Order: sequence, then C-alpha cells, then structure tokens
Amino acid sequence: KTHVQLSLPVLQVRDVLVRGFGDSVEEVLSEARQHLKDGTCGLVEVEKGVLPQLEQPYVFIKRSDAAPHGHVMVELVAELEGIQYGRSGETLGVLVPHVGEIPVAYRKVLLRK
Repeated sequence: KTHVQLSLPVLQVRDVLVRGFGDSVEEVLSEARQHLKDGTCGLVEVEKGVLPQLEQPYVFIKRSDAAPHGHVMVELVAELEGIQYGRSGETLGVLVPHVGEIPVAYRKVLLRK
C-alpha cells in the first residue's frame, strides 16, 4: 500500500529518551520509516523550546492533503541546519524513536509510504 493507517503516541519532549533517529538526513528518514513500519515511532508536538531539546537532523510529519477515517494524510520532511529535504504542508510534529515512554495522546495519520 502507498499509504498506511498509523496511531502515533504523542510524547512530552522532556520524557523522550532517544532524541533523534541518526546523524544524516538520509539516515533519519530511513530510521523514521523503519520505526513507523515497526510501530516504534513517537511524535512530539512542536512548540517554543521543543526543537532545541531534540537532536538534528529532525524528521517532521507534514500534512500532504486536506483525512480518511479520521487519519490526516502526512509525509516525511527532514531538516538539518535550517535546510529541509522535502516540501509539504503544516507540521503535525517531530518524530522520535518510541522506547516505552507513556504518551499524552495519539495522532491518527495516513502515512505516504
């Protein structure tokens, strides 16, 4: 399937144990896709002071369309030193590995895979 229905655990930035996916744009996009498939991917909602507490490169989910079955359609964009790799809509949040942190909520998404 070109799209996969996922429910992403929403984590508080200060609970996150593993604060990024890796060390290159290609690696973080790779790792993010693997974690999304394996159900080991969390989402941190971006507010003032969040991103400086996470590791670059960042992986964002961005709205790719204006929402089947409640699931917002999203795609991945990475960022490193203010340059983004990809083009998409509004940020739903930043992806991080999930290693058993308790979420505050779930974000239903349809991921272009």
